[PDB]
Amino acid sequence: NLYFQSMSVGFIGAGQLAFALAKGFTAAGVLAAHKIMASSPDMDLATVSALRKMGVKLTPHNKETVQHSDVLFLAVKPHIIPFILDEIGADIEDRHIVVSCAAGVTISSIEKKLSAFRPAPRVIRCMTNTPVVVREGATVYATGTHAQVEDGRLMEQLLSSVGFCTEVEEDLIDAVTGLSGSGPAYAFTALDALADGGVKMGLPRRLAVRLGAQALLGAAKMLLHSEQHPGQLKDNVSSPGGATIHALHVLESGGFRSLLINAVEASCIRTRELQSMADQ
Amino acid sequence: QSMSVGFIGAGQLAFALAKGFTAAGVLAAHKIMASSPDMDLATVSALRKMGVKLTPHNKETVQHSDVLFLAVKPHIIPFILDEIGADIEDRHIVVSCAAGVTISSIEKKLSAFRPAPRVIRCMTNTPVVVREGATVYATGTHAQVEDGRLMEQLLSSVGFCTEVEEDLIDAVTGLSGSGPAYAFTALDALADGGVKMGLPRRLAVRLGAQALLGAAKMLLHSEQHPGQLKDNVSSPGGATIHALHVLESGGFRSLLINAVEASCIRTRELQSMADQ
Amino acid sequence: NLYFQSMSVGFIGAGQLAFALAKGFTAAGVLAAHKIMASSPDMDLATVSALRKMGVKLTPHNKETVQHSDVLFLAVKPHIIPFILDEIGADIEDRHIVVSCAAGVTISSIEKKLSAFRPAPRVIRCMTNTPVVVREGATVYATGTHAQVEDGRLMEQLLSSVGFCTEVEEDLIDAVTGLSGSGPAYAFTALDALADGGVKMGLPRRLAVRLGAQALLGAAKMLLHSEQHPGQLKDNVSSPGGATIHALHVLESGGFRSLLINAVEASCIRTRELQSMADQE
Amino acid sequence: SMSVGFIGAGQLAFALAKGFTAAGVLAAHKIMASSPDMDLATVSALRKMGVKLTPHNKETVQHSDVLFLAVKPHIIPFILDEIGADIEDRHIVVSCAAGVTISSIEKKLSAFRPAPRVIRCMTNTPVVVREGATVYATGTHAQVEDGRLMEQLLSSVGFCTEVEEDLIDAVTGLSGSGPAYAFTALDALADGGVKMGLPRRLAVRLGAQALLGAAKMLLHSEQHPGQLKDNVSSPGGATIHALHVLESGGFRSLLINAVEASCIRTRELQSMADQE
Ligand SMILES: NC(=O)C1=CN([C@@H]2O[C@H](COP(=O)(O)OP(=O)(O)OC[C@H]3O[C@@H](n4cnc5c(N)ncnc54)[C@H](O)[C@@H]3O)[C@@H](O)[C@H]2O)C=CC1
Ligand SMILES: NC(=O)C1=CN([C@@H]2O[C@H](COP(=O)(O)OP(=O)(O)OC[C@H]3O[C@@H](n4cnc5c(N)ncnc54)[C@H](O)[C@@H]3O)[C@@H](O)[C@H]2O)C=CC1
Ligand SMILES: NC(=O)C1=CN([C@@H]2O[C@H](COP(=O)(O)OP(=O)(O)OC[C@H]3O[C@@H](n4cnc5c(N)ncnc54)[C@H](O)[C@@H]3O)[C@@H](O)[C@H]2O)C=CC1
Ligand SMILES: NC(=O)C1=CN([C@@H]2O[C@H](COP(=O)(O)OP(=O)(O)OC[C@H]3O[C@@H](n4cnc5c(N)ncnc54)[C@H](O)[C@@H]3O)[C@@H](O)[C@H]2O)C=CC1
Ligand SMILES: O=C(O)C1SCCCS1
Ligand SMILES: O=C(O)C1SCCCS1
Repeated sequence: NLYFQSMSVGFIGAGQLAFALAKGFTAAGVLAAHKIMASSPDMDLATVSALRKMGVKLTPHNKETVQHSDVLFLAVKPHIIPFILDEIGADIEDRHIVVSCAAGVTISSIEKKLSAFRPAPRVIRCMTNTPVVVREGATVYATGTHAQVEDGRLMEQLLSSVGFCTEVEEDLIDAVTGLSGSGPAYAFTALDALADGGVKMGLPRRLAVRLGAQALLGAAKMLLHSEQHPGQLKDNVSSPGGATIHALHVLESGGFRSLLINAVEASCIRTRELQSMADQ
Repeated sequence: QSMSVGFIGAGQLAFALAKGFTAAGVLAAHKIMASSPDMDLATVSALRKMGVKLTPHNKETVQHSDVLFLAVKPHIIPFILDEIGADIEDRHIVVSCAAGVTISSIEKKLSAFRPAPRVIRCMTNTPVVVREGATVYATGTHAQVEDGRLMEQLLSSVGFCTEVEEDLIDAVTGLSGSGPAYAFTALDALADGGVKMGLPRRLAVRLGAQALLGAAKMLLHSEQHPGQLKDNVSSPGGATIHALHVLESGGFRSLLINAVEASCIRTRELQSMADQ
Repeated sequence: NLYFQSMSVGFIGAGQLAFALAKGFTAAGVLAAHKIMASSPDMDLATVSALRKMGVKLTPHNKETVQHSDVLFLAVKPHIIPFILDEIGADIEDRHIVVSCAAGVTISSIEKKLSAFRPAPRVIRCMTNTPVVVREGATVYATGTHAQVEDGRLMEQLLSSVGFCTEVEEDLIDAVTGLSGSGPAYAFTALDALADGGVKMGLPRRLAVRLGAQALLGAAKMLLHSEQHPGQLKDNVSSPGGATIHALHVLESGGFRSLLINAVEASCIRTRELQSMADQE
Repeated sequence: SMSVGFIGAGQLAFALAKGFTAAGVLAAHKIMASSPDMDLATVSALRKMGVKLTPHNKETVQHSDVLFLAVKPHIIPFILDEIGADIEDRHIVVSCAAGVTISSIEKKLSAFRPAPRVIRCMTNTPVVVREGATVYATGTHAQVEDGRLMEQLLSSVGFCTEVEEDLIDAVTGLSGSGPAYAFTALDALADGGVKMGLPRRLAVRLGAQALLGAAKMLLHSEQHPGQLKDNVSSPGGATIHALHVLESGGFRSLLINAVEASCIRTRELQSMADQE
């Protein structure tokens, strides 16, 4: 907690991720809102005003964010990262930890940009997801060439306050992007559809959404707290001849499992593809 | 609390509820009794390790408790009601957890023995074991108003709980009753996808489960429609919208509708066989 | 109360789009038909005779359109654009605003052709759709290298009189083409099929067509005027256990959503593919 | 001067009341709506509009000259039993309920007074923006002036025409359910825009504008929708490529399936009701 005593955090970009992390960080009480600064060229988005009401300092100028922050989150779309790196590269100092949240963007490409300005930029690449907004995020991070050993420890302590966090090799991160980065969108789709199923069978929509979301939350918590395999927990629910095993059969007949595999694969591949376009 | 709880049936649900109740601190384990004809099942051993009183005699459980949970398989319910119908006192609240079984069929059995049985019907799910269950309940003909309030206070300690009209319960069964099994299937598949793309299985399972937990929590804590939360994730041209497309191309949404429908219909069908 | 009293408009091309815009502008009262000129090598066209009955001036000679006009719409098929630019490039004056409506054709390619004749051509690229003919179009536009700020404001005023209009970065226009440019065709296909459904269930075809079109119009208007997500508006229609949620299930079972995604993607990709062939040439 | 009542204070009552007041045909405070659940969001919107709210259906009847039945179809018989003795010769009774026949309504009401004036209608939520699609059929005792009055009233919030009653279940499957098909389609078109690089807000706006413009074009054209489609697609172009992938998925057949499924379910529900 001495890490966060006087630490200042900044976000280049003031959109969904910046709000989600800033909301989670302040809710966890690890950072006061006034120690957080965000910059965006369009202060007309719904997220810029939400950060304002939160007590986060805003500015149009990315150089202002760099001069204020000790830990600097890059929270812009991936194709903007090289433009921002050209713009504020001469402003990065030895004190800075540069934490890239951008999907696909490699540590190598960031270090190559910044190293033209100062020889030893401290860079950390991260992949998280929007549920950090409720402190139930899923975060992985990889440390760059010049990151100090306390840099990774500090980063893990920070991202652990808003969910699961663990260090990985960088070559896992595109796959993590396809699973837990895109994950929430798959769950929101499933919950919308489960609610439609409830409505089709006679439930009011508000109740069907509440029950479906509670069912998913509880099942996920069960798995996280169990040493048993997912299939064994499935078997615990399914009584012989009963309703659940009948419903599992219709999922299997539609290739339900294969669709989710397809989704992780497609997101991972698109992530890889976007970065190959970027480097080329 | 001076409250004594009993379980007829000492299987998965009895363990999940007793584990949840005691973890919530609303019941002491020694004030709980559970009965089963096979005193050597694994759930029986798990209940015993928790401190629960176990016995093979369903009459013992009835005489022990004030709130009596029926946690046997649905086809066993009529057998149980004939066995212990003569032992039901004015003090008892009988809470049937059995899928499909109607309040009418329970009240009909018990009323041959003593008028005005106090009956509650509930549908819950296994995540009460981690205090994140989803529970609905319907009050019977002779349940008093405080009976419903007491059961909601009790079941709210282990998850979401709300009162419903009984004719919603077979549909709830198909959604949140069977729901966890849909989620375990999806988590297994998502982890397979992670492994295909290079992740160790243990990490893929942890991330998939955490993603689903976080997304469910976001929706429960947001006023927004799940479609809008979906919109907020997917950036234009990005990985997430590409993945959502392959889900749509397979009819993902329709499979989940199919599942809730099939579970509900099977629940209705099974009770129609019981009535005949 | 808008009126461009000093603006002369010309169309290179006198086909479906020129008619739809000329009809929309004149109905909007922002231009008098006799201040519009259109050219085409085929005066034996249904659209040419329609433009004539509005009062639009017609000529077979593209140079005459250029000499008459201030704002010059390029309303020919995309592969004709380079030929057109070679033909009248020497006739472009300082006063001209060249507005290309051609699918896929880049500002860069237009400016490169015209700059060989006179530096600083003022070019605007737009993508619109046929419902401008009923003043409910969906239009986006992007300003070129030498377009002045008043040129884009003026074009947004003009094009806002026949529907929605906003400025975009040019790299969005091929995707807009696939959504709102091709979109009316998706809708006409859907309405034909919904009417077939009405007829199967016992409705006369005329009534089925009227009701299906009115349902789509009303729903689109509800979404445009609502702050709610399309999914929430969908939830408000369906009664539990009811007819609508039964019908939504059969759409989902066929991958209905995926087909519309497929369509937008296919139109955008084809639009990009065609321009790549043009610029290889 | 006309006083209007709604039995039921949900989505349809709100949409109609918002449309009528936006059209200037009724004062909000000349509308009264009743519901037992005075805690719905629709009830709060109605109260903010200035509509009179009461839990008592009898009060709505006594207030109204024109009385809309806006409860769920399975509620109509209980409603008719409850306030049948309160329907007067002056009332026009307009049922909006999906599937429910004039014959079933007249049978209940005629046990009280001999000649109840009944009109059946099917409409849709876009009356809220005064672009509804409405049909109606006149009952046995409805006067010629009653049909003209209802057409005038419902034409203030969209298209309105008289039909024979045997068309109304089919209308329900087309324009009654229709807006939901369009909302699903608009959500998916926006995902398509986002997949190809557009911001979600812009994609939603463009998709909705394209659909609105195209429907207006057809309503204002004598040409067949296939001919309007032909006018968009140039040879070898983007639009005809996209039309091909729609055809390859059976896009047309899915919309036929939807109209049929909604119509069949509407008939199936009413067969269940009249069986009871
Ligand atoms: N939303 C999500 O689900 C997650 C997103 N991410 C990553 O975070 C990054 C942003 O994601 P979102 O926040 O969803 O994007 P977003 O589009 O919601 O916000 C992006 C922000 O960048 C700002 N911006 C644009 N140009 C800028 C510039 N030149 N200088 C400074 N700010 C500028 C925009 O104004 C906007 O505020 C992406 O790289 C994405 O991969 C990672 C994890 C989850
Ligand atoms: N496990 C679940 O996912 C949920 C189960 N339920 C309902 O709870 C009931 C049981 O569910 P599970 O516990 O999964 O079944 P289970 O089979 O794990 O437990 C069944 C128990 O009943 C006992 N039993 C059999 N005959 C008996 C008798 N004559 N007297 C006393 N005990 C007897 C068995 O020995 C066993 O301990 C079913 O009606 C089910 O629908 C409801 C919600 C969730
Ligand atoms: N119709 C639509 O749905 C929309 C069309 N557009 C664009 O507008 C342009 C034209 O579209 P349509 O009007 O549908 O084509 P169209 O084929 O109806 O009319 C094209 C016109 O170009 C004329 N033409 C051919 N060679 C010419 C030349 N050398 N000089 C002058 N005129 C010549 C033809 O005689 C015809 O009048 C295309 O680039 C298309 O992408 C853009 C948005 C919507
Ligand atoms: N929502 C739509 O898209 C359209 C609905 N309809 C028809 O309108 C009727 C209702 O539709 P929604 O308003 O969507 O239902 P809704 O469920 O939103 O509201 C129904 C209202 O009935 C009230 N209600 C329940 N029991 C009652 C009773 N005994 N006395 C008085 N009110 C009672 C409920 O509290 C609620 O306010 C249905 O028959 C439906 O078929 C027809 C055309 C379009
Ligand atoms: O195992 C089954 O099939 C039944 S058990 C009670 C809730 C879920 S359905
Ligand atoms: O018809 C096509 O293929 C082109 S022109 C119509 C709108 C944009 S795409």
